Amino acid sequence: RELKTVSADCKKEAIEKCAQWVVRDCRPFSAVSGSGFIDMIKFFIKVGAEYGEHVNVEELLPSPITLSRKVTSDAKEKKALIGREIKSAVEKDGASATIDLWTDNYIKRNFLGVTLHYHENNELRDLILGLKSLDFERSTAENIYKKLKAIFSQFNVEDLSSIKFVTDRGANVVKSLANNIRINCSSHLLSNVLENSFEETPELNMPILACKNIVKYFKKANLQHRLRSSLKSECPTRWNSTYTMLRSILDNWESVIQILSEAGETQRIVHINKSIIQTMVNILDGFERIFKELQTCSSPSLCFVVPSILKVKEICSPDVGDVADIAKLKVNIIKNVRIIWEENLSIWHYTAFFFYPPALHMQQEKVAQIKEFCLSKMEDLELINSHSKDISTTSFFFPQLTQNNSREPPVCPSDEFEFYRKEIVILSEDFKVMEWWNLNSKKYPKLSKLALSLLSIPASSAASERTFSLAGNIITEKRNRIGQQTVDSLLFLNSFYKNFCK
Amino acid sequence: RELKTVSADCKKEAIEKCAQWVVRDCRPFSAVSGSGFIDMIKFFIKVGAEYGEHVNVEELLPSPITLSRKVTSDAKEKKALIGREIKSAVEKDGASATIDLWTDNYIKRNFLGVTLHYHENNELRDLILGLKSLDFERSTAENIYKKLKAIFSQFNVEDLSSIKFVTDRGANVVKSLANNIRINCSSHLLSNVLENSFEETPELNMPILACKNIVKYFKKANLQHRLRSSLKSECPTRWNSTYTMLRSILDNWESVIQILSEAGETQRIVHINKSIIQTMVNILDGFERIFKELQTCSSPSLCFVVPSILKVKEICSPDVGDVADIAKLKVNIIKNVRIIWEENLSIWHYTAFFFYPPALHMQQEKVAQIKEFCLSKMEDLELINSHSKDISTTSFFFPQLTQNNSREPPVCPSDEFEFYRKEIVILSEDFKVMEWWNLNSKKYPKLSKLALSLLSIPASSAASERTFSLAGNIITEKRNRIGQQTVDSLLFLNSFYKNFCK
Amino acid sequence: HMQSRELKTVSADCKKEAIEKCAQWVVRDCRPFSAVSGSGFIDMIKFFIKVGAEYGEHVNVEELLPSPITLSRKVTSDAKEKKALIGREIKSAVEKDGASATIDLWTDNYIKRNFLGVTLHYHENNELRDLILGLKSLDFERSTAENIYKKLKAIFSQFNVEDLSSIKFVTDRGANVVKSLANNIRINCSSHLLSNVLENSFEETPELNMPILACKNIVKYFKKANLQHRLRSSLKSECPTRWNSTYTMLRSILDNWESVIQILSEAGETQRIVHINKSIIQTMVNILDGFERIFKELQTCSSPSLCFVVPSILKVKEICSPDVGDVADIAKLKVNIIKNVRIIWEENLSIWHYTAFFFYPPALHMQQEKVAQIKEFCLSKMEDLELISHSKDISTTSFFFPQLTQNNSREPPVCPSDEFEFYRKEIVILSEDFKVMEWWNLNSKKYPKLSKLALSLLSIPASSAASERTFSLAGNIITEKRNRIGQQTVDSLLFLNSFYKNFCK
DNA sequence: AGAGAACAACAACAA
DNA sequence: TTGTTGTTGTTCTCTG
DNA sequence: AGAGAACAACAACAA
DNA sequence: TTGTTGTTGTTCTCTG
DNA sequence: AGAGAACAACAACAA
DNA sequence: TTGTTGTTGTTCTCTG
DNA sequence: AGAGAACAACAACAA
DNA sequence: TTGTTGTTGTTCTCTG
Ligand code: NA
Ligand code: NA
Ligand code: NA
Repeated sequence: RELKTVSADCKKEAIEKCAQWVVRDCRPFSAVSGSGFIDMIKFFIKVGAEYGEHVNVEELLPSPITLSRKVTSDAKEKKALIGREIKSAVEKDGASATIDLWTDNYIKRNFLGVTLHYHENNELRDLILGLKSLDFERSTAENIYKKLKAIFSQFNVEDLSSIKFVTDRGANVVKSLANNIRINCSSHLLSNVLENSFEETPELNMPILACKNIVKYFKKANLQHRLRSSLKSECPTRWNSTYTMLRSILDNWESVIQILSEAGETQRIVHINKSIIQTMVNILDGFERIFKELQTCSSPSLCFVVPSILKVKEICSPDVGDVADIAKLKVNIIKNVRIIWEENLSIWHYTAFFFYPPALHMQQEKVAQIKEFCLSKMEDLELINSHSKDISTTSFFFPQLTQNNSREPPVCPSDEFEFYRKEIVILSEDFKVMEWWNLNSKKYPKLSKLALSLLSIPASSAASERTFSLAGNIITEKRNRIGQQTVDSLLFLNSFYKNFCK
Repeated sequence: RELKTVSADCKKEAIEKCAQWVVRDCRPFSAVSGSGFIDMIKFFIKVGAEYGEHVNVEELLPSPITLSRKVTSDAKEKKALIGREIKSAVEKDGASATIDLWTDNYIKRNFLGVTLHYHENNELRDLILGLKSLDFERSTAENIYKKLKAIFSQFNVEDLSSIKFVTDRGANVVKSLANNIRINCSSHLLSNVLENSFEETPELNMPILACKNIVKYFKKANLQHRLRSSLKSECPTRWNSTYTMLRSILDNWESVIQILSEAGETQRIVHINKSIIQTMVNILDGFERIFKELQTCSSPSLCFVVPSILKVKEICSPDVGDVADIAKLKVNIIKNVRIIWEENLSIWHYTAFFFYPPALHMQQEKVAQIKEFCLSKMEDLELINSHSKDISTTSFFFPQLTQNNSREPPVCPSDEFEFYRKEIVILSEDFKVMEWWNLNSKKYPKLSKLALSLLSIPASSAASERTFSLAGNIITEKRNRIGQQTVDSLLFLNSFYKNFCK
Repeated sequence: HMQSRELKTVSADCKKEAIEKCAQWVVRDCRPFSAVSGSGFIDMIKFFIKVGAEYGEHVNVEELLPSPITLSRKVTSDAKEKKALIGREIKSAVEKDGASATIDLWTDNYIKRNFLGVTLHYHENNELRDLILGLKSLDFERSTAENIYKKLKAIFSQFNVEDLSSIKFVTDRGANVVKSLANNIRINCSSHLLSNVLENSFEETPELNMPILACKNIVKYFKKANLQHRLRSSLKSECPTRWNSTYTMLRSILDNWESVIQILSEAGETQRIVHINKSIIQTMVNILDGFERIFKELQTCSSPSLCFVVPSILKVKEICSPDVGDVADIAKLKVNIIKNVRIIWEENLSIWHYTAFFFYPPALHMQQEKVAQIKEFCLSKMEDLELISHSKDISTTSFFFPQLTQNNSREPPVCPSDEFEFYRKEIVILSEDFKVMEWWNLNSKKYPKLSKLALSLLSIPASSAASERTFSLAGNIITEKRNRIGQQTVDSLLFLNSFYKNFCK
């Protein structure tokens, strides 16, 4: 168990041999740091010791095609393996899922990505169930539901109703999930607020285009190279696109007013009211933070939506110096937050905020329906159908306090609920909604099940996107022949190893 | 940092050399396992490496008299050193202390032991301030207070009033602390209940004496040696003296009815109603658990007194088969619990129970005075006279919830109190009163100070006793010349190293 | 790795840390300051320096340092090993008719086990061996002669000694023990005898009862009245079990007399001492002071002692010489001490005793009927050990001196009688440093067959002291805390320690 | 309790 | 397999 | 004796 | 001079 | 967010 | 001191 | 060419 | 026979 440190003369040969790998094989330096590579390097030492330095490597080392093959099989195995856990989760109501469509760019195969999210032990699960080619089949509602239904079969989940689905507003997909629980991606929602808000504030158009072109120039004119940080362009498809850009100009201002002057093109930047830029950036900076909190799956997020909404509305509160132009923007963002975001929220959203100990907030009418919803929801999950030395010091002094049985029927729904409402949790820096319910699991038997249930619903389809992101790094320019089956396998295996092994 | 494992040939010589130490020096085998010996063995390796295997040991190794001298000085140093912490503690009201008188048995010097107890960080402090010879000075109230006052000066604590003293009922001592906060040792109290209860239940006398003599015989007749476990005698000065004995007979019954029969003295055991014994043992077993919980200083205890009282009263509840004799006993224990224990409790006691989350219990009149006490107590302690990425996710979404300032004046005493009362903590196996207040420190600013303040008051003078116990292992038959100054030093140093170093 | 006599000194900066680290040990672990002066500790510290140099400071001490149980285990092992090892040297000495032993029963105070201590003494080179062979339990067997013998027989097998007859056993007068040795060589403990004499004596002199008790109560008082703390030395009490009990107590009062008359007066209790005849006190401790010395001479095991028995007896009788101003009381005391010395001590010595005095160079003394018997004995003992053309043809002597008929005798040595007789003709001047042992070792040449017999007697201890001492030792192993240590471990811990003292430098 | 101590009958391991 | 070590958990001890 | 222990009051030093 | 060490010699403890 | 990758300017260390 | 390593924290990239 | 990649459908094996 | 491996040869990718 005492890990042996080797000779510096060996360590020296180690370096050389690895570098050469990276060179001869065109691998990234980070290749050696990969955790999975370490473990394999370990097994090759565990062979060298138990077989001696004269092995027939070439025979020992599997051929690519077997690796691909082990993967595809290994896939079916583990998919099958957790078939139960997932199956339980789904049925006991703690399942949440996100789906989106994506397309590679070599064969242009059209895919459906599906992610599952649930609460186990003290952790929140971030699972990729699969990336299935919709084949070359139109890409209609029906066909989506089908492949959706299909991806779940692999785990042996056949009743999809108890699943809370988080998806963007893609006409096709929303219709596919027309008969199930479907929550609107608040990320996509926010971005819609952002896009419409700007569009209806043409007053801002100029300095944006102005800025747009300060980049366009720098790129074209090949002087980006001296900024320390590049001027980031647009790429409108991305979230908080404007922000990232203005911020790039702002972050570099000095260095740029200067190079445009001495290279005599101050014509470019002089019409740009820097204050307006500075200001839009502040407004927008918060959106960036909200944009990020809503894309997290390693912690609950749905609870943060209503507060994100409160944050926008605060940011957009009219302050005193408010330049005429900014102020119009603010009123617009606000107006859109209501007619676009708020309007597309659901009961889930509100409840989830409610499940965040500092509860005082939605007193208004919301508490009412919230309860009623909670009740309806908890009833459904009620269809789960030597002496005195070695005895707990608690049990010893307060025996009437521990009592009898595994089940605790007396404390009812309405009582647990109204019990919650009495709570008073002080907000602490580190506080974690997830822990706090797992603590009060005891005091809140059936309610805590509901809470961790909502608290696991992702706040947006980020999850799905991220998948496609990933699939991308495997369906590469050179790796282009990789097959659907193979891909889904690779993706799944990688998700699994993360969610299921330490 | 990679600890080198040595040659088995060295490890072999290690053994030999150590054994010889134990033999040649008449040391206990456990001598090598002592943590303090390890650390010194480490420093002798750190010398061997940095000076080589040819050192003049004999000169290097200090003479006893310097060791004694370093100790006595080292003493004054650290005593001085924590002078502040203790001083604070005392003043900010979180100080608790226990004192008792004791006498060695070589010079027959008469001592005063003093222990301090307080709450720091997440820990509870078990401190020996000192063992001072009262000299050969009568041992009157005055002289005690004096040496008491004196022991505190060493730390520079001159105002003793804010100190909550836990002591037995020794006429002299109780008078010495006549003007301070003095709480009655509940251990001593319990034992008084036990002793008087038995005495007033002469019906039990016979089988006890019977039993007493079954030991007396076995000891005298030298057949104890074959029991597996000895028959434990009386030693009345000890707590739960009867119990430990009956239990010894009971635990061995078979093996003894048998040896008394085959060695023809069944006359001895035949008059002993075994059931009565069995029963007294059960009654008494709980007392044993209560006896132990009340002697703990590494966790709060005062909170367990009232519940210990509830436990006795439960144990003594009349059950059905109750033999006439047992039943009288039960009624007596009960009667004494009131006129001896309950009667000698104080407000502290009740409050401390109250400071144990499952609070429902003392609803009756007690809550009233408890509050009033708590208030009075808290008023006294009121005489202590890149942007938006690197900002707490809590602070970001709920800023009105974190607010402004270090101090929180709005939430007042009565509000904090009535705030507590609303709490509902479910009792869990592992639950710890100390943690729970340190958690709610936030929500309960001034109250939590009060709570951890009481929660640190030892429930009995156990602490002091234990000290004398210790002092004993230093003022040994051979070590008899050891001096007062030296002793107190040794004791203190050892307390310190425990409370102040990991 | 065998040299370099110049030893390095350390920086007073490291001397400053060893100081710290050692105190901490003593504090943290609760050991006495004297722990570090220990010889064994030192030899061990050395070995840990030798480890750090040969391995570097970053060693895994925990792994290294053996567990306590591993140590106990070794000790029981090492015991068994060395006990077997010396098995020869001992087997020898016993057979070479020059080994003696002690025996006594002792009982511990935790488990209250009942033990049998056995000490062996003999002479090898210019030294006397004082050795503990064992402390075995009688288990819980009655404690009869049969068992004592059996266990005694048994402790000896451990060294492969199966024949005990040739051993000289000195034992007290325990009803039990004397019977177990009924068929062997048993010499009575002179120390126990002396205490016997002392006790009967005082008892048969009630006259002193009063002043003694009187004194006893002055201590009793000083203790109960917490006054002890003010004299230079504490008043001492009786503890009747102890030897020369009364003396140690009287002496304490005497040495502190002033200090106490003063105290008692200023506390209106002068009623306490006023009846104590200081003169008698004085006198008694003077008589008694001698007994102390005799007592202590009788408990030595490093120098011969059996020879000093007779001289001690002579000394007591000399101290009880009626002198002139002798107070009737004291006088009566003396007469009684003498009476008992004759009927208790002298009455229980045996030939071994006499002979052993005789082997002390200044040999003049028991010229008495004693010498006739002594030779007779020495002859028998030296036998046991033997079981391991005219001008030319006529002696140069028978020609030069014919009228010297004498022939049978043989002056320069030859046989036992001659060696004995040539001993007699000696004249050794008793100088201050004279070591009877050294002298016989030198004249081993001069006296071949006699020096053996002599050194053989001279190694027999004068009393049971060694055995008592053993128990005292056993006492420090079977501590309140260290209670639970089993026979095995104890016998080992004890033996090894003795072995290491007697067989190493 | 909370301190020091030994050991029987374990269970972990190196050879 | 077989010994050697170090683990466990029980049994003492002491202050009342 | 022959074992273990601490310490007041030394006497020796290094600084 | 001054403080720090180690030295001596006395006072305890135990077996009886 | 949550994934892979390189590196400048560090700070830790062995010689 | 002087090099060699491995650390940090910033800068890219991608999915929307 | 001259580089990286995955894979359907082979052909070779060990069992 | 039967499954598991490694083989071939074709289909992609990129510089232009
Ligand atoms: Na291969
Ligand atoms: Na030294
Ligand atoms: Na070890």
